[PDB]
Amino acid sequence: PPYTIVYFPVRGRCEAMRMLLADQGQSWKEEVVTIDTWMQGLLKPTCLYGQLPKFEDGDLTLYQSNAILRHLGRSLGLYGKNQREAAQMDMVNDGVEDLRGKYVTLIYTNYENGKNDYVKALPGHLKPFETLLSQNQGGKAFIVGDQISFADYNLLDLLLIHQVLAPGCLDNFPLLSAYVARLSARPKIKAFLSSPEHVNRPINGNGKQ
Amino acid sequence: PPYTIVYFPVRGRCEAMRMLLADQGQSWKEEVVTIDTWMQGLLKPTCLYGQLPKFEDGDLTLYQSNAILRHLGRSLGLYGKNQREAAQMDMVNDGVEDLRGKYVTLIYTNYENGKNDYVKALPGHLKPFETLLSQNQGGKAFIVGDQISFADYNLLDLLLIHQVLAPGCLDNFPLLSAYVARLSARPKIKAFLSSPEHVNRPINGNGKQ
Ligand SMILES: N[C@@H](CCC(=O)N[C@@H](CS)C(=O)NCC(=O)O)C(=O)O
Ligand SMILES: N[C@@H](CCC(=O)N[C@@H](CS)C(=O)NCC(=O)O)C(=O)O
Repeated sequence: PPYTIVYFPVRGRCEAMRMLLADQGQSWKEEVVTIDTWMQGLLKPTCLYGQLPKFEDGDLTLYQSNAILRHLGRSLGLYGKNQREAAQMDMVNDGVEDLRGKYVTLIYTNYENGKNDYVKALPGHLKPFETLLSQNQGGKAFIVGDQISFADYNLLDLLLIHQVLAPGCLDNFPLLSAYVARLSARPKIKAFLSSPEHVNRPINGNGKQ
Repeated sequence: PPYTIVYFPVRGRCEAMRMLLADQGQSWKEEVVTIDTWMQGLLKPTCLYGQLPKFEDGDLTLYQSNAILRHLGRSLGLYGKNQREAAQMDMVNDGVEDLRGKYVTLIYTNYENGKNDYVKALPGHLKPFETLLSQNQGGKAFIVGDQISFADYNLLDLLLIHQVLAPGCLDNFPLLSAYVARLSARPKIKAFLSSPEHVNRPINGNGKQ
């Protein structure tokens, strides 16, 4: 520590880690970069891969949302109890990112004539996560263990942004519906979810959702 | 162990993992799925996310080329020396993953038209890996630290695969070039890159490169 997130005023990718850092009682500092600020062309050239978020934790400066999500998982110990769980979780996040990536192209590239297509295909993508749950205490626990992990925050987020995009999507997946109901009811998360910092934040930075 | 890979008959997202198994003196089984067996509709319904590679280590059945590299990375212990390194390691890999994704889509979706652009913006995407090296021990060690990691096998593949798509691309990046020479000279590596098993294997499915 201390924790500082650097990124455009949007939930985008950072909302997951914000939820993790909050669930785990940590306090971080937000450092907004508006598109206007970004266009100045001074900060971007410092960014390792020319993008954001840029996360700092003490003398350690990271990049890549997932690299960050995993570092938080190793540090706050939300990355499993054995090399086996670490695999299951990683197999889950890698899947989440895969889907989210599509969600990004849809919203920032072909939203108008793309949404109908993606909304129909969506179901096939959520089924695995439902299956994963069926195969663990009957979806009464978490995505991988009996404990929360970096992967759980990420999945909870993706499902939350998909409740905006394709309303009712999880109706046919009774476990994922439970999953979201519980995780969101977690005291610290519910606190965050009603937070003005989060409620006054555009899911994506172009006005489409 | 034992190690068993289930993939199509191409390098693609599996060459770097096979390549790590070689360096670590390990032996694995390659159950090769020809396209026909895939189109017949045999495995797909069983596979977590449809797609392959599928991997089995003992009784652990993994999925996702990156959840695998990380697994082999933790098991064989080549995931850095401490946390700061592990995180720095992920940021390098996820970086690799991105440039790789762009590779794929140009290949299976636009080789003809797009190759013209890919090659010209490529340098902007190689820079960071030239940067990371210069910072880390004058670029005389690996991408992160002085101990080889899973991240190095992915980045080596990516670089090799890019020399074919556009010779001399690494000519303006001394360090990265040398990183390829050094990592290629490694006893098991050289052998693997010399082995017909690897050679006769086509880089991508649609024989484009
Ligand atoms: N693989 C990176 C990609 C992050 C990303 O998409 N960054 C975008 C914002 S959502 C960005 O920085 N855009 C600014 C730019 O490219 O100029 C990650 O997942 O962290
Ligand atoms: N997200 C997976 C992607 C796996 C993948 O894209 N596999 C390709 C071959 S390179 C495939 O053909 N999958 C079968 C299909 O599309 O049905 C990973 O990280 O490795």
